[PDB]
Amino acid sequence: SNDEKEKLKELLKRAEELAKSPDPEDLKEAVRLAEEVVRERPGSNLAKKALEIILRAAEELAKLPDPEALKEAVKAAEKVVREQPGSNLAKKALEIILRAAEELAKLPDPEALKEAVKAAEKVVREQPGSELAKKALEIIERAAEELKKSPDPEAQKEAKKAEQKVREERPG
Repeated sequence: SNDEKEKLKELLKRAEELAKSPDPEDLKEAVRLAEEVVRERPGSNLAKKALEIILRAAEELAKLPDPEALKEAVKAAEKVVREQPGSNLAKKALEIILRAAEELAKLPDPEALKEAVKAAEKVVREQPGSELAKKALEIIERAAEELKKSPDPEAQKEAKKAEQKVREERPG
């Protein structure tokens, strides 16, 4: 249907525009609109173009010291990894995830530190044996080292468990 095709081209046009803005709310909306295109016509050239736009916006959201922006950046980039593994876009997506995790690890809150471990753990499993994986393990260690200072017994248990898997996943 030609009307559907023009509807999705409109979404993509607007997504491209919003991705050019520094405003987090514009960036988040650009991700939403582009993802609608991918959802309606998977595997199409329109959908593949949309993943580039999603990545551009995620790139920008990853820099912000806003925990909500960073979470969105992780979820968005992780979707590019799943859908374009045969493209260099997937590598840039993993680098974006790592940038976001590092940023989360800086935030003064345990829920953010937990999010950093969770994000970096994605990178370990989706690029084992690489420098990205090794850097991700360092972030998990650093974040775990920060969770250690928290008084909560549950956070302290999480930090220990995180440090344990890092050791076992590294060489002797």
